[PDB]
Amino acid sequence: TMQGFGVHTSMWTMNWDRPGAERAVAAALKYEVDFIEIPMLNPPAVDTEHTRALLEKNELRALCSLGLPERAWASVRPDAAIEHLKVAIDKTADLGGEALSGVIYGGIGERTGVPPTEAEYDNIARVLSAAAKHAKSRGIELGVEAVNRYENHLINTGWQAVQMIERVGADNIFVHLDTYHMNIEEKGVGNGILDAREHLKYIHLSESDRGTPGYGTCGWDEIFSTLAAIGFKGGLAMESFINMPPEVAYGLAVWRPVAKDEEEVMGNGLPFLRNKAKQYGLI
Amino acid sequence: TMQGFGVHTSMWTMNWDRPGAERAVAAALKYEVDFIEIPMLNPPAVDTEHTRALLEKNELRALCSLGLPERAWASVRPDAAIEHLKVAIDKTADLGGEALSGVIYGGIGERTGVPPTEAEYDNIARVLSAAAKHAKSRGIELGVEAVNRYENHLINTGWQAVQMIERVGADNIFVHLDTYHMNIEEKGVGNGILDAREHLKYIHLSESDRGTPGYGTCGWDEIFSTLAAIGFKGGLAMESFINMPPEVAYGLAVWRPVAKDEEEVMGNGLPFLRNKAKQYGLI
Amino acid sequence: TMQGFGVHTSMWTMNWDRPGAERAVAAALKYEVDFIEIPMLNPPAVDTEHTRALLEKNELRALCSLGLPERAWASVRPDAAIEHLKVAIDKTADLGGEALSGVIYGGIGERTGVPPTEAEYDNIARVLSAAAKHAKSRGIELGVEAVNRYENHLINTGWQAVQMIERVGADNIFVHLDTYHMNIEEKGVGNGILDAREHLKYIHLSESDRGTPGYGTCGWDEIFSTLAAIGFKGGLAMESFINMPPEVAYGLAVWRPVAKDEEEVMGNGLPFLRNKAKQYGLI
Amino acid sequence: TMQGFGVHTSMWTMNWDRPGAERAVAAALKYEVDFIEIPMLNPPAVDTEHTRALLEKNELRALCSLGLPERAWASVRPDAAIEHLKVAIDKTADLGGEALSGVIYGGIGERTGVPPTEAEYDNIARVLSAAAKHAKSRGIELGVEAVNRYENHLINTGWQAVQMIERVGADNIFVHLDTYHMNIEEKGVGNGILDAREHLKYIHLSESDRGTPGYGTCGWDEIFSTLAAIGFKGGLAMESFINMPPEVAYGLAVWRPVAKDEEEVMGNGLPFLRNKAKQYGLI
Ligand SMILES: O=C(CO)[C@H](O)[C@H](O)[C@H](O)CO
Ligand SMILES: O=C(CO)[C@H](O)[C@H](O)[C@H](O)CO
Ligand SMILES: [Mg+2]
Ligand SMILES: [Mg+2]
Ligand SMILES: [Mg+2]
Ligand SMILES: [Mg+2]
Repeated sequence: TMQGFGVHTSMWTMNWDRPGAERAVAAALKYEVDFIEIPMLNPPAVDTEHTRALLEKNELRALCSLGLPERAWASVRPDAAIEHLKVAIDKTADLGGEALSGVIYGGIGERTGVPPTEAEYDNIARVLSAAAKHAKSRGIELGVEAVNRYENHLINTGWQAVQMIERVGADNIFVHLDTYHMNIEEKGVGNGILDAREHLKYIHLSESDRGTPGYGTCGWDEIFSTLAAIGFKGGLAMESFINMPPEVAYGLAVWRPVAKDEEEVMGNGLPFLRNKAKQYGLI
Repeated sequence: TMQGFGVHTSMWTMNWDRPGAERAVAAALKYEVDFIEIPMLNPPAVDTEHTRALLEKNELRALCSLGLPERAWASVRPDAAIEHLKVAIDKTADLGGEALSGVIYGGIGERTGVPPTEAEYDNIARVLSAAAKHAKSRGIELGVEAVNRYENHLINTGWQAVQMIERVGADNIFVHLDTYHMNIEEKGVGNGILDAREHLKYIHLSESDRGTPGYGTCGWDEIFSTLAAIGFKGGLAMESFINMPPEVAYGLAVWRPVAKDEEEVMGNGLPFLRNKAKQYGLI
Repeated sequence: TMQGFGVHTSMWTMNWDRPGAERAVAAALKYEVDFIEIPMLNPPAVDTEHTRALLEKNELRALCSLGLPERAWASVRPDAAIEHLKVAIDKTADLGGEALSGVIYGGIGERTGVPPTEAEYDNIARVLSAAAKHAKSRGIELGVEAVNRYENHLINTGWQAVQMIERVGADNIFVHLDTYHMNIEEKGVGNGILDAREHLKYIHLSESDRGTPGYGTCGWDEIFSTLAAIGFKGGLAMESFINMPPEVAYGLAVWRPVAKDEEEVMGNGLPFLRNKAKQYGLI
Repeated sequence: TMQGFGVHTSMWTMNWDRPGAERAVAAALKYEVDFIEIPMLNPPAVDTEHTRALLEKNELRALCSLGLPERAWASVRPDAAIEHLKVAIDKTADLGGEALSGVIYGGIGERTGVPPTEAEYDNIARVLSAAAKHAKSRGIELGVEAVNRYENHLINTGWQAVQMIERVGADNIFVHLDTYHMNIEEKGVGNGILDAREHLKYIHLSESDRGTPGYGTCGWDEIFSTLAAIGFKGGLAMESFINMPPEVAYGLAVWRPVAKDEEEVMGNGLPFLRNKAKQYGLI
């Protein structure tokens, strides 16, 4: 269960190869965060012992996220999804990760053009029940990230994520919210946190255009006040798509730069988020 | 403990005489609220039995509020303050009221020009302990309303109000917040609710200029999200100074109309507030 | 140039057929709006005389909007695009419409998977000049609506829209903003309006989740203040997808109801927006 | 008229005596601001030659503000008001200041207990006309600052400020707004800027609780969007009562620290404000 402030490492590498891991860890120490979120584009390619040693040497904690590739979208190909998640779960555990979170129930770009069906949710629930048991056997948790309607048609709101978690009824699955998605989906941004309050262990603090937090349209005071009010003691992870490699940015509809450079995003956005966290007593 | 929506009868009556009481109860039923807040400007003159019958006949609940007159400000004249609050407490209880709230620790217009001192707080503590015991004997609670720096120099934030309630140590004093005062005093409006969460039983939903809720500078979404997040189950009371008699309006620095008339304030503000209450699941 | 308050007819109908036209117009009368916005998604299916007659009979102005079907995306099939727009232009004029607006430059759901090319914008420019010439021949104007990154990759912000319009050189193309889209795309929502200032004649007052204005995450005070500040005088139109036009469903990604029903949205959203327009003095 | 960013010197000193002036000007230099606002509350006590040399040495511009002492309130004692303003104006000019601004029309803490009257405003107009003449003779301008109802009963909104400027008919009096006061007085904070637009040349970017800008309740996005929309090119000045000049302490009502210290307000507030100025393109 994460604690404090962290950063999504896409700001310094989307590929967790050896130089990428080193560059992300160095950045994390520079900005003095408590944890990093490691994206696993290609789980088999990850050097678990290098990463584990980096994290322990520099007293850094970690979790991992992914989205399922189309060959393994849980809604329609659940056995492939179980297989893909078991690999990702095992890499996460081996490198010292405490959790695998993100769109672990489908992939960026699912859309049937109609509302989500019961059969789609049944497959997801089966995929998630299997994956959670494999996660508990390796001592880690699983996260369900609500994402906006355009990225996935199945889980877009805090309350939909909670409804999936109750179906499965596994102890070790938590909700993962993202203010960039909440800014589109939640009927008042605080409502996402409210609906998910019993299961919220992680939140992406991302600006409305994936740019510099504080300089967009997210209602930060509402967000931080509501987190304080529910007693949120999970992970506060900054996410910006700045200096994300172009072929992974184009995939999530980044057609133009989200901010000038890392030095605007991290120099303005991290102090802003940490000050707000202090202001509302989360620290 | 109060529950649901209510209205400060300021809008129809600042003198709770017999026809004022009738008019205010009539308005309450027209807007179909759950309770009214009766300002007790002159407690001795209140006809308790008349009001009690009005409330019971019409299945309305009620509480009362005041501020201490200068001859009885608790910080400097605790014995007079005690005498004044006993009369108010007894009139509140006799008319069927469930609490006496407001600036019961001081007066509107108190200012020494320097920070509140420990001797002032000792006097207030002694007054409040005596007042709360007298209220327990009559079966009612007392509320300590945080008001802004210009109205009183002693209790301006939820955290100061909580500190006083812990000093006194009495079970039947709760915190009373006001969004108009909070908009000035709280370092992030939701922090006043957070700080007072253990003790908060009543809140005035008043716009930043005492006009029409929804049409000023208050952070309504943060306020309602935070109230829902702490699980607030007490009273939601609209306060606007529209149609307040002139001499009372001047006492509170109303130098110009806050709003066009009651049509705007209750016709626009009450639906806005009840819609927000519904939006964030307080209903 | 449209003036006052209007509604996009998805409030009341999926399709602009004869029974849909009859019901939408009757509903617009009931709420005393000044204009309706008619989706022009199947031009050869619209009974223009039946619509024109209803407009005159009921003292109702109108304009039309569309997105281009993939067979005529200007980005890539410019010649098809020009010819589709000439037809839509002609039918807009025939029924009494005063402009054709929206995503007239491409698809709702158009995505190459990479950033837009100057060749794509070269084709759009050609399409738009040709179209604006034909619109001039029928006495109507064209509007270019900026939409978010997931619905189109070419024109996402007021500033992009303005650059396109300045390239084309037509006197009769205006910018059309939508608060739902700016909520995602603009770095501070008022920046969309500021950048579009010289050309902004139409805006969709659409909530962040396409639901009821005032009950999402859009920054309405900033929006209305900035519109007042720039002297906005064009049209103010609600857009809530209670009913979803079939040809654009896939791209609009409404997978679940945006609000309880049509009466919630007009009953709560329209007073809220009229009240904000009066609050900020909008012409 | 001023340009760029400045600070009210109460950030760094209580009194504009000689060691205060040295401390304030040295602090200003570390933050690289363009100007400082010097209180002019005991005009005979200001060493103008020492201040001027400090300002020119360190390439800092300056203006002054004050509130009138009760012996010289223009409402009631216009002849004394004129004589006090003539001396304040001369000292402002002698030290290199470019305007005298603030509550030049009355007192910080002035209240009759009743609403303002024509006789009061007629006296203010007579005083300001004489003052503006004397200001023109020394080559500086005068500002009228709207302050909230508790600090003064005469000029509380931008529209009231403008009305006084037009009642006086001078050509060298501007309007001075303050977000801390607008947060209470304006019916939507942008409305204060809108109403004052033709005359607005100076604004106090002060947080709702006089603390750190960005960490209170002011609607900064609406403020900066609206300032950009009207083409604001005047001074942008912080005002945080880290130190309280004793002559106005009673009226300003700072009873508890507004923030931890000058390092917090300037280290977090100034970058927030600069970044917002950049975001909305005032630069
Ligand atoms: O906001 C919109 C959806 O992106 C646009 O208004 C559409 O262009 C419109 O519905 C077409 O009728
Ligand atoms: O905001 C203010 C009053 O509350 C003004 O800035 C004062 O005029 C200033 O503090 C006087 O130096
Ligand atoms: Mg995320
Ligand atoms: Mg109150
Ligand atoms: Mg639209
Ligand atoms: Mg000021």
